Amino acid sequence: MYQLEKEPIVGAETFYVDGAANRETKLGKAGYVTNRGRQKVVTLTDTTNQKTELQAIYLALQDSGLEVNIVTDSQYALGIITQWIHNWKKRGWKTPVKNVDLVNQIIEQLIKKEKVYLAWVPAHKGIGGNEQVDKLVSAGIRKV
Ligand SMILES: CC(=O)NCCc1ccc(O)c(-c2c(O)c(O)c3c(c2O)C(=O)c2c(cc(O)c(C(=O)O)c2C(=O)O)C3=O)c1
Ligand SMILES: [Mn+2]
Ligand SMILES: [Mn+2]
Ligand SMILES: [Zn+2]
Ligand SMILES: [Zn+2]
Repeated sequence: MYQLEKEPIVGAETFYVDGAANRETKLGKAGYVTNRGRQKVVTLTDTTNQKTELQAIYLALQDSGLEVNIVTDSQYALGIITQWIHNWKKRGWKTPVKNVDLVNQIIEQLIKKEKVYLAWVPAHKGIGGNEQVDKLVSAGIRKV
């Protein structure tokens, strides 16, 4: 179906995606910040922390060009997306019911692209891209 890049695409816009949700109210936020002066954040209800991370990747896919670099802190989101790509049309593959709909809409957007670089970085303190989208999605959701 597809195969992602092992290194980021030189020259392409980078999307620092992030998502945050509250367990008690199920309210959440998902968005991104880019290295070309672009940002977005959406408010979500009846969501989970894993659902907000996948939604942030979906927003970066629909708002980017044919070549996109995406930096997430989500090992689940990177894992469940990469495993879907590596195990399509294979024998021992079974789709997880956990967020089956949301991941399916991401794969449909992934195929429409020509070059996608998905990488995981740990959530860190600083002034970099992951730290800016961090404060945007956590505002009013969790204490940082
Ligand atoms: C970092 C820090 O001390 N202060 C900065 C503000 C602050 C305070 C507490 C936080 O918890 C975070 C915080 C984030 O903002 C955030 O976005 C994330 C995490 C965070 O912890 C994760 O932990 C985390 C995240 C994605 C993952 O996929 C995993 C996984 O896949 O396993 C984990 C994991 O926990 O394992 C993730 O996206 C941010
Ligand atoms: Mn995150
Ligand atoms: Mn974060
Ligand atoms: Zn191209
Ligand atoms: Zn950073």
